[PDB]
Amino acid sequence: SPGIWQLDCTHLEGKVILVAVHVASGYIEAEVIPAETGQETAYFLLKLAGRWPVKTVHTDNGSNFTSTTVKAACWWAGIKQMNKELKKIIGQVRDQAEHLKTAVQMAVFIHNKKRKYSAGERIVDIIATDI
Amino acid sequence: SPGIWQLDCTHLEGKVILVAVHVASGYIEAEVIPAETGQETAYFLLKLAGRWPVKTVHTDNGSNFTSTTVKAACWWAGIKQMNKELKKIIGQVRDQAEHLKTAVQMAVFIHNKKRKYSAGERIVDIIATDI
Ligand SMILES: Cc1nc2ccccc2c(-c2ccc3c(c2)CCCO3)c1[C@H](OC(C)(C)C)C(=O)O
Ligand SMILES: Cc1nc2ccccc2c(-c2ccc3c(c2)CCCO3)c1[C@H](OC(C)(C)C)C(=O)O
Ligand SMILES: [Mg+2]
Ligand SMILES: [Mg+2]
Repeated sequence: SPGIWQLDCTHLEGKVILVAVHVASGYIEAEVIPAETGQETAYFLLKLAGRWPVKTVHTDNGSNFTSTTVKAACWWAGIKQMNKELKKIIGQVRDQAEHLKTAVQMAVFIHNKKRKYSAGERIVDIIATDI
Repeated sequence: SPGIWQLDCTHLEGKVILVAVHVASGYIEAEVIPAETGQETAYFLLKLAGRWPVKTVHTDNGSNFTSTTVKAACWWAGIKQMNKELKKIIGQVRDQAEHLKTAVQMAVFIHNKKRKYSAGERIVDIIATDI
């Protein structure tokens, strides 16, 4: 179903990477964050919700969504309640960038553009079809 | 044409807001950045290019794209070479958030979801149709 996303954090090089997966297509977005915090999670959700029609969000760590900040983002935005593949791509491209965050965006790009349609095409098709 | 984006920075409260507009649909993405720098512009482009099929980028300040960092992002990603409306929405929502960056994501959301279809729907339709 088109309005469902999963959100989790992973760790790499002593930093945190927030990873959202659009479950039906396999499309991802990701950001490197200072801290695994309610505030970064909330902020990220607001950005996500402005781009795609986000209806529900799931996570593998339910305590992620406990803060007042997250609940306030989900309320305002109307929302209700690849780790290893991505780390694989990141490791393939890692020597070509100085900052981890650059390598992560490189790996998101590679992941979303790779064919079997690509995840980036699937999301847009799934969402356009649902309009 | 579906692969064309415009990118510019504006200023507000002594901060910089990077604003990308998908020209055919009127869809926007935006981020608050510390400095108007080549590095932030490059990083932003990499993120943008991983989400949408970005073919060409325009700007109102051509010197924006002069750095080695920007040229390197555009090379790697395969890329070639609302200010007032957004500031209007930001001013409408500004008292409801503590940080400017929150208000900016609120205004992006409001802008992309507002009907005459919404910009968020137009982009996905335009892009799906082009696949
Ligand atoms: C600092 C901060 N503190 C809070 C304390 C508890 C109440 C929620 C918040 C939110 C938040 C605020 C507004 C908001 C959304 C989430 C959702 C959108 C409508 O308004 C923020 C915001 O900052 C973060 C997003 C970084 C957490 C803010 O800038 O105001
Ligand atoms: C610090 C930095 N310095 C440079 C000096 C000149 C050469 C380009 C860069 C780039 C850049 C790097 C790789 C890259 C793209 C842009 C495009 C993608 C393929 O690799 C970066 C990157 O950092 C920023 C993105 C913040 C500028 C980096 O992390 O390596
Ligand atoms: Mg997690
Ligand atoms: Mg500018």
